[PDB]
Amino acid sequence: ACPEDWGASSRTSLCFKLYAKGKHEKKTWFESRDFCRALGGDLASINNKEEQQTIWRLITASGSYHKLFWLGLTYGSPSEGFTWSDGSPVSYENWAYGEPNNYQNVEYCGELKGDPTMSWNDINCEHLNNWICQI
Ligand SMILES: OC[C@H]1O[C@H](O)[C@@H](O)[C@@H](O)[C@@H]1O
Ligand SMILES: [Ca+2]
Repeated sequence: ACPEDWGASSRTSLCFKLYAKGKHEKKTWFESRDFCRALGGDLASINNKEEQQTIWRLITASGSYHKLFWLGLTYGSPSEGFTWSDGSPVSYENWAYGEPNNYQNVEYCGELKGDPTMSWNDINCEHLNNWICQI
């Protein structure tokens, strides 16, 4: 069962929470990771298409679209490439077309574009974004 406001009560329920913030309260990737970890969780990993649908439905209920959210995507070693901060394997992927492109060699964190495509992009880790936690 999920904590109240994070999802449903069944044993198979997965728990996510959107953090949409104004520009003075958006966070870098590391700040967002630390925020979710302080609650006992982490930035959201999206391990399969079922979790993608869960998050998309939360976005539809939010009223807003087109917002950029940090996910738990962070580059590891050159041989690893992208990893999830929660340690789970990056098996499922939904990178946007041409991504990750490491544009200008300075993009080591991953963001979700909260549109129907639900696509991922690598971007500068020091950008201030909204974020999604999991527990
Ligand atoms: O702003 C940086 C951002 O610009 C464009 O959208 C693309 O090149 C992306 O791959 C890149 O991450
Ligand atoms: Ca990119």
